[PDB]
Amino acid sequence: MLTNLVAEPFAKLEQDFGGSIGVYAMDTGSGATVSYRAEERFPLCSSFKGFLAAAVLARSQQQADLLDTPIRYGKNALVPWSPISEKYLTTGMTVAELSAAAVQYSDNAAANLLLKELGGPAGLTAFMRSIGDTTFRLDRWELELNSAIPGDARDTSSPRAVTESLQKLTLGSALAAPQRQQFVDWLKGNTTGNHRIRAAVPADWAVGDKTGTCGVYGTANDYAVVWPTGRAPIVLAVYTRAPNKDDKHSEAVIAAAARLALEGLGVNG
Repeated sequence: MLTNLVAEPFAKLEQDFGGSIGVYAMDTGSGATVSYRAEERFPLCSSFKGFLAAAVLARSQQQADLLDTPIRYGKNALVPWSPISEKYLTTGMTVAELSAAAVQYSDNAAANLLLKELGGPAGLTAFMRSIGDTTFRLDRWELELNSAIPGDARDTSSPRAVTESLQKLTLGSALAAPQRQQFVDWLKGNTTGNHRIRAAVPADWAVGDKTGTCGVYGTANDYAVVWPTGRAPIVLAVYTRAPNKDDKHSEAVIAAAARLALEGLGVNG
């Protein structure tokens, strides 16, 4: 009834891109939604790292000393693209610092260290089940989880489930209030998403996001919570993939899909 009240040209956009685009956007005020391929599975790539940080924050509600716990690691823990943790190899970092690095720099060593704390891919999946997400699955570690193989459900979710879980964790009651705001603040501080959903969001609105880029199969994504001034926040997810292993991803297509989602919701930008 409130889904796709206004049609938008997502099909032309994905055809120009040469792949598939999945979009689910929720106006948390009215409950109106924009939905395009929203229940298809797409690879998470680095976007799981946002949910990883939320799972750590959930654990910190029962373990008050968790976030400030200092974690030492060896050179064997460094994974390609670990821009923060490589600078602290000789000192260690706290759990909170590793969480911020995973969210805000997509730091791979930090992500694997935090996965270990939670009991691996199955432990993160269990956390997502605990907030009512039956779609999300993490199966592998960095970097193997980026293979983005067509038809492979490992390490995937849907745009809809991503948006629904993001809403629960940033605006709903899945986290206690202090942890909720810390999750929001980490997302707001992301550095990797300036050319994705943020490029469609006016500079005078608050926004937090987490990107994903698999490096193959034109596969990349972003999810965000957006606070337009004077109205309720919007939660949205934009995922892409393409049929050929060497197909390139496009940041511009993600930004364009976000613009169409905001237009479909009647959110003036």
